[PDB]
Amino acid sequence: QGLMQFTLPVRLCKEIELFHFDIGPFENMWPGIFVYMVHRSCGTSCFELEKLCRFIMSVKKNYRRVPYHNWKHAVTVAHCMYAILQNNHTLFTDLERKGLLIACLCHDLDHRGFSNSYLQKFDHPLAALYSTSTMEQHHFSQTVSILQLEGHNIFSTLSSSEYEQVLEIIRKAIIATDLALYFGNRKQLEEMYQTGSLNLNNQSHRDRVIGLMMTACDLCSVTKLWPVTKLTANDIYAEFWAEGDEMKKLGIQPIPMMDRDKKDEVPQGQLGFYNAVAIPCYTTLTQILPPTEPLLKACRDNLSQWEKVIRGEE
Ligand SMILES: Cc1ncc(C)n2nc(CCc3nc(N4CC[C@H](C(F)F)C4)nn3C)nc12
Ligand SMILES: [Mg+2]
Ligand SMILES: [Zn+2]
Repeated sequence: QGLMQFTLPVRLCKEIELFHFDIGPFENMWPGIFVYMVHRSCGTSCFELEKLCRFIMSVKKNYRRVPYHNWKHAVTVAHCMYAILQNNHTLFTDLERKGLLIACLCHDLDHRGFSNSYLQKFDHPLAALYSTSTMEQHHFSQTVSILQLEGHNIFSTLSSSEYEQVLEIIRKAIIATDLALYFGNRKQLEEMYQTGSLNLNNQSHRDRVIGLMMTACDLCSVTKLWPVTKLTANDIYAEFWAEGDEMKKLGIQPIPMMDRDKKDEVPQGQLGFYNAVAIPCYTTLTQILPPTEPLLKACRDNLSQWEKVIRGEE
């Protein structure tokens, strides 16, 4: 068992270390890619291989066949986390390394392709059970479910309190993927960085830094090669526009983001998004973790590609 290191073909073995890596269209290799990432950022010791394989496959089963919030997104977001963890070797604890790749794999579990807002206006049962971060509290809830299935406790070797710390890291990490919470979280971090109050030994500071990392991994489609960025945007809008249709079915005008009638304004919508969300996100993250700069650089390159689309040059 212990002498069994997962290895990847040469092009993957090299490119998986880069922020901009695309996990590819071969579904059946994504589990191997994830285990490869856990082994290298954590050790072959972190998890019993049989248990982790059974956990990876139960997680996969519990993502749905929606255009964007799907199993490929889960593995994409984990690979970004893996790049961050490997470019900041010594800044993170053994538990953080363990908890965060799992958090990323699990962070959109059982997503239905609809925003918290649509669940609230539809009056979905999840919206009574969880008034804020509706889907994100569901995602953590599903994570705990899969962990408690026979033969799925990958954290079995942890002490009662180490186990509690790691489930607490996953919960806070998954909650942070609620983009409503990101704005405030980044503002606080900007201020603490600049007044020089930012302290990585302050647990509530680390928490904030991990939440910014989670937003960064979650938005990582904007840090890819242009053709990956552009084709992921089509999946993103395919969800948003179905939500827009469902909003109209309830007798509600959707926000412009979700109206397929406003297809032509996508380039301008992306600009706003890169300016309002992505750039500030990767800027503040680069300030706090200097070696994540390639994400900011790749983000600025894609903003510049959407500007070209608007100018009729693409
Ligand atoms: C790439 C990416 N990654 C992650 C996330 C969550 N998002 N969210 C978006 C949507 C961005 C957006 N599009 C619009 N539209 C376009 C047409 C409308 C116009 F007519 F008004 C307004 N507004 N905004 C804000 N892109 C991404
Ligand atoms: Mg989500
Ligand atoms: Zn996500």
